[PDB]
Amino acid sequence: GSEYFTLQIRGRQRYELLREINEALELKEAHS
Amino acid sequence: SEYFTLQIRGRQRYELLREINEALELKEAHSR
Amino acid sequence: SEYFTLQIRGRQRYELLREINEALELKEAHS
Amino acid sequence: GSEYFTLQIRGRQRYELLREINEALELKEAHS
Repeated sequence: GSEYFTLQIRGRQRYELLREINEALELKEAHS
Repeated sequence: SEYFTLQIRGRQRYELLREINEALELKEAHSR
Repeated sequence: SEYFTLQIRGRQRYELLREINEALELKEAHS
Repeated sequence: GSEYFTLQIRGRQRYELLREINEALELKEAHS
């Protein structure tokens, strides 16, 4: 789809955790 | 600036990551 | 029947998923 | 060989979600 959303994540460590999951899910969707 | 912006493609993934973020925040709030 | 064993490769991913799992369990308890 | 770690996850929907995230992270790592 063409819809983008933003989430404000408190703290660098939590951001990197969620960023990694987000990127991984995006990559998996692209590869499916 | 204590919050970092996560850009997410798709509403389902947004809702998932929002739910996880909320759970992580609650876990932090309850940490000893 | 409600428990499943998640098989994970590597300590880093284990710690990430363990943290999320614990946080989801806590959110459930407070829902 | 790989070093496996295990987590006990309560609930099939939660298990399948965390399994999906786990698999996506594995894919992202494999893709470098």
